[PDB]
Amino acid sequence: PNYKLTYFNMRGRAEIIRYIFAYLDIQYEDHRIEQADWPEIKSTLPFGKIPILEVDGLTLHQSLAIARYLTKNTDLAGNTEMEQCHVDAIVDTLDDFMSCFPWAEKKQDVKEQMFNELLTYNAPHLMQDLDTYLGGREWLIGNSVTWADFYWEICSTTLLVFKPDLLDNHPRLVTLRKKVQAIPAVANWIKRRPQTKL
Amino acid sequence: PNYKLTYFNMRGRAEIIRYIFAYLDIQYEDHRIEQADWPEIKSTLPFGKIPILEVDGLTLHQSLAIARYLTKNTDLAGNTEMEQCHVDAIVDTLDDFMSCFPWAEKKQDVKEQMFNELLTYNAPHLMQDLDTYLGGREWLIGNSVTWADFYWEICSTTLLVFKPDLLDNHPRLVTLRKKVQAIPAVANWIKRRPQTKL
Ligand SMILES: CCOC(=O)N1CCN(C(=O)Nc2sc3nc4n(c(=O)c3c2C)CC[C@H](C)CC4)CC1
Ligand SMILES: N[C@@H](CCC(=O)N[C@@H](CS)C(=O)NCC(=O)O)C(=O)O
Ligand SMILES: N[C@@H](CCC(=O)N[C@@H](CS)C(=O)NCC(=O)O)C(=O)O
Ligand SMILES: [Mg+2]
Repeated sequence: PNYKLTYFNMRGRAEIIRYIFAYLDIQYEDHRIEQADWPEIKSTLPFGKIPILEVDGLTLHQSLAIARYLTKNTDLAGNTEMEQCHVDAIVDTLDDFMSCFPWAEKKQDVKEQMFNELLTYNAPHLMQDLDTYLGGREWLIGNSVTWADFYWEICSTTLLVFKPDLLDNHPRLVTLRKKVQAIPAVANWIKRRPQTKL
Repeated sequence: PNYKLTYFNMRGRAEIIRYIFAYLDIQYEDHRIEQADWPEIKSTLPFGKIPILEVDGLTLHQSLAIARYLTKNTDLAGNTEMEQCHVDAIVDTLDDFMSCFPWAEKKQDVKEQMFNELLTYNAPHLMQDLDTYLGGREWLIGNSVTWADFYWEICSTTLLVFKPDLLDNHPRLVTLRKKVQAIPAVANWIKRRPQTKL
């Protein structure tokens, strides 16, 4: 296929797609726009949002819908229909929390206050639920890595920028991050990708 | 399979699962809890949110994860992987918008002003995008109904409570809603289901 991913120059909501392409060793065009390109770009998005992925001339949208598309019938999918449901559910639990953050808030004081409140009063309950769910298992779902593990690593990377102590009570969740980071194709992408805050 | 769905007494985030069960003629326990009963139940749940679906004693969570699990291998799925991606993406687009509303906000003037800003400024852009996406086609994806069409009818039902003029400029979106409503198994469920606001 010919693949063209359009997003900002940020990890953000495109990074899960970028991990998948790295892991599966699939070539793609990583098209990164500047704010100044936005109005022109937006005018041809189906729902006014990025990322989009063009696949042989047809446009897909929604980062997690695209991630699911790319991982079907690969080793990154759940190994059974039930596990596939659990992959989807963990991803949506993570994504729900990430969606609470006011990423585009222009009032910096207002934005910071909310970030800090979410990270102090809400994040610990999620981190605890994730730790309890993971227990002593190697990966979140099944006996091998899935794209839910990738999404945990991407989301927690973002959150650690703003709350360095996020995982001080959850060494098992740190171990999982490090395991994802050590997968050779992922490690290589992490080393070479453009360095951005988010 | 022995299915038990747990949610509040309302359509909310369980309603998609309820339509899928009705369309597929799958029997299930439609368990609706009181607010008073919730705290005790919430403590037994890995992520402390509803809906959950118990399948032969195994607990699934995340409404759309569950919906996808139920519709795989059925005629409510898209007919290619790419069309499955389109289904997933439309549903996430609608879910992102519904999730913008502060349904549980206790500060009532901040809730009110948020609702009115989303309805006045955000909703019309989304309706225009959905209308353009549908064009003159019969269903949102492919040549037959999918669960994306159900989710459109469900989401729009709640939006129309708060914004009765939502679809005044989008008759094709009204036509779609009515087509879903006319599907006999869906019609029967809509007739019979508990009458609730949300
Ligand atoms: C996978 C977990 O997600 C993240 O890590 N992301 C961090 C970066 N986040 C982010 O920066 N979001 C942005 S960056 C951004 N920039 C523009 N606006 C926006 O709506 C946004 C939004 C929603 C759109 C409108 C114009 C172009 C102003 C700035 C997305 C969440
Ligand atoms: N759930 C969607 C969210 C898409 C989204 O909101 N993207 C943001 C940038 S990360 C955007 O395009 N914002 C433009 C706007 O809100 O007007 C996804 O994962 O693709
Ligand atoms: N995206 C999730 C959202 C789940 C969710 O937040 N559910 C709410 C009610 S609609 C809940 O359980 N709230 C009560 C609580 O947090 O204790 C889904 O679709 O299942
Ligand atoms: Mg979502």
